[PDB]
Amino acid sequence: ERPTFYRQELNKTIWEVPERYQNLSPVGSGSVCAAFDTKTGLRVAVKKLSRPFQSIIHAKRTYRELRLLKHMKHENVIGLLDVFTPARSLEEFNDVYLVTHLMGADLNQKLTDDHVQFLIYQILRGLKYIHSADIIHRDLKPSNLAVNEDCELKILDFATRWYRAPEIMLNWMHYNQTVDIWSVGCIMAELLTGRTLFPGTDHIDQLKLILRLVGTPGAELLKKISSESARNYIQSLTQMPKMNFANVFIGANPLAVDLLEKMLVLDSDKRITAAQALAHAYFAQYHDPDDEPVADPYDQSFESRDLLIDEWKSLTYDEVISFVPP
Ligand SMILES: CCCCCCCCO[C@@H]1O[C@H](CO)[C@@H](O)[C@H](O)[C@H]1O
Ligand SMILES: CCCCCCCCO[C@@H]1O[C@H](CO)[C@@H](O)[C@H](O)[C@H]1O
Repeated sequence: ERPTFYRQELNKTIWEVPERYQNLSPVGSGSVCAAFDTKTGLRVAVKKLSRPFQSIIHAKRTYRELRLLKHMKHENVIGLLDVFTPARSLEEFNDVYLVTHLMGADLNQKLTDDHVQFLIYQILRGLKYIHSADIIHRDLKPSNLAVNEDCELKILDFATRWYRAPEIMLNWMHYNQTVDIWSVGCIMAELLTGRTLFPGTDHIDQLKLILRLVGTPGAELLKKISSESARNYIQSLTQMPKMNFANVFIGANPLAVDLLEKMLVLDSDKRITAAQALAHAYFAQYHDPDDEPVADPYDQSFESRDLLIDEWKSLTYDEVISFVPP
């Protein structure tokens, strides 16, 4: 059966939610309220989408977000606890609310090596799963990594470009999933040193900092560059050698440094993958190959479709109705 809702007034909006969700307090601005799910005993975030069907693009984005959240079923990836609408029918369907775990903190005095191992391990475990679904995150950074008290980590979907892969800043397109491994390297570096690895003031400054660490592109990488203007600029640069990372990450676990060398490679084809990284000896204490699950195939065929608002809205409604809680 359908739950009983109650109506409230906060975030300048009316919130109509099932009564299981109690003591809503605004937390951010769609807008989010913290709540207590009386059914499960969990603290949750309830997000009321703003303007979900205002236009074709908003409607497709709303669908996109719901299909994504519904697919993600992994300990280290945010998942969907509930989705609801106060609407009794498609004709009434105007609002969408998404319920997830309420996380206390994000990753944004030094962490111990054991602790850095555990955090990066969980990132990589989550990323193996996301990548197995043929999804690329593209914006992994400390504000998209939630942690609880137990140091248990989840990757979030959610201006900083300090963790962005160099190919993205050069507008490459054709991105590999290993864009996300570059970002993991930057995050890991900062957990080890307590400072931003590549704190650029603009994208050129950032690229300059990257090249100083990893060196200018070698002939092997140049062979794969089709952009004539890019090639021309690159070969005009003073040749800089790759720094030895041990002399940059002083005192870090040698295994950490080794792993960083494998993540922070300019050529995206030569970067370690998430699945490979989980088997690296830095993670020996956490790695369990029978407990690093992969995702069912994720149908992103809708991305190639151009539909009407009402069609995206009906598809979304179908997804609300068919939701089954975890
Ligand atoms: C891959 C394409 C990158 C284009 C960036 C080109 C210019 C950025 O390079 C900048 O310009 C000046 C020299 O031109 C110098 O003062 C600086 O070293 C540099 O900050
Ligand atoms: C001066 C800064 C240059 C940055 C060079 C980045 C090279 C990135 O790596 C590349 O990325 C592509 C997209 O996945 C692939 O198609 C290539 O095979 C690969 O070489």
